[PDB]
Amino acid sequence: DAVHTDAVQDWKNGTINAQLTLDLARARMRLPADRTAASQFLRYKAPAQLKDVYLSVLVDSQNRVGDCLAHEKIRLADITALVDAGHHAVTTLSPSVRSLQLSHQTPLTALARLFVTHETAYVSRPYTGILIDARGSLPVHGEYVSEPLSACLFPKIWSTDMDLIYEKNMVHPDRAKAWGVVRYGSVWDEKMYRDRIGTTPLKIIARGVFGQQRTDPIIASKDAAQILARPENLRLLAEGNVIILCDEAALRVHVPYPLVDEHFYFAYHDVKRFLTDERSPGVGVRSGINTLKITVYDVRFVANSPEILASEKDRVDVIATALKKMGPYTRFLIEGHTADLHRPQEEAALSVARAQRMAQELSRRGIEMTRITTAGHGATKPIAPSDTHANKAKNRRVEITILRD
Ligand SMILES: [Cl-]
Ligand SMILES: [Cl-]
Ligand SMILES: [Cl-]
Ligand SMILES: [Cl-]
Ligand SMILES: [Cl-]
Repeated sequence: DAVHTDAVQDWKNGTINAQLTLDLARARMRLPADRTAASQFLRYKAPAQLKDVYLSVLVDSQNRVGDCLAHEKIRLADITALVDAGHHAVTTLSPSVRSLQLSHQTPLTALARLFVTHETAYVSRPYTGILIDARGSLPVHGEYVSEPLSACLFPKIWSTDMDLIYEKNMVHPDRAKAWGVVRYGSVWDEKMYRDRIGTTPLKIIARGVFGQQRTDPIIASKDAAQILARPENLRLLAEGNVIILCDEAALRVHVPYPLVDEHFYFAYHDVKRFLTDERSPGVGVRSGINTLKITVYDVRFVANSPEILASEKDRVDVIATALKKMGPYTRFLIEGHTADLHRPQEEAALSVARAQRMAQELSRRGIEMTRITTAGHGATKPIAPSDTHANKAKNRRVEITILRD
């Protein structure tokens, strides 16, 4: 609490960077008398905070390292092996007075190599590499929205026919461990990336993106065909001669406050298994880097509705239980939406009413109202056209964001 962590996932340079700062004034310490005790205390605090940063790294289209831990795909000791900062000094280079700082960097390949377990790779013009331009907003496969690509340790490349073109297991494992399956780049670097993709790369535009976490570029079949056409080009996949260009927001992911530990990921795993077992219709869950969002589709009730249907009583029961599984030290943002009724005034009020009713229903199930904030967005944030019943039902929803408090 006297110790604060700032951290950035630098996908462009392939490193996770952290700065841990000790506020001496807050910790009741003074320089130079307490330099050693203060420095040792910062070194004492650093391992757990660094561990939490590393859990936040996106591994693939669905999971972060913390999720993989929860699924027992990796061991906590493999992560803590990476948080030794004894090669770094405790300095006064902090921008704040009466502060000490400890900086630590870990290559992203150190995390990636924990997931490389395969033995051998599985398997026009000749090219020296593959350059995917995945900048901008990309249509999301299987959805109506368009979103930018997120970087991760193990992206996949799909064709528009959803043939799998590139995957971790296609890479020689030694090479996967040495320099990952891709490098992410910026158009502003004005680099050839000759090291990665040589002088004559195959330049390809991303036509879409796949994944819960929007990680997998989708490329035109004609472009996929070029890759698969020659041994020379197929060897590019085996060697990992692949660059993905993306936007700057994706290239530097700032790790938000506060940091969540392994227990957040364990609790989310429980929530997911719970919802999967309850099979509550039209309830989905997704995580951000330190939030969870439960989305309840086809919510029709409002603040002035009669006592809600039995079937809805059961669903809100399931939601309430799921929310509670994330523990007592959270708060909730409940946001209502409507389908496009061509009635903006009504949509505005209705979306607020929907969120209000959800909040009231949850507070009769043990979630104190002081923990809840409500908002309504009318039809202004659609996730589908409002043409069919099914698509209108998708828009008509309440999103519950679980936040640290
Ligand atoms: Cl001081
Ligand atoms: Cl030192
Ligand atoms: Cl996915
Ligand atoms: Cl509606
Ligand atoms: Cl209106």
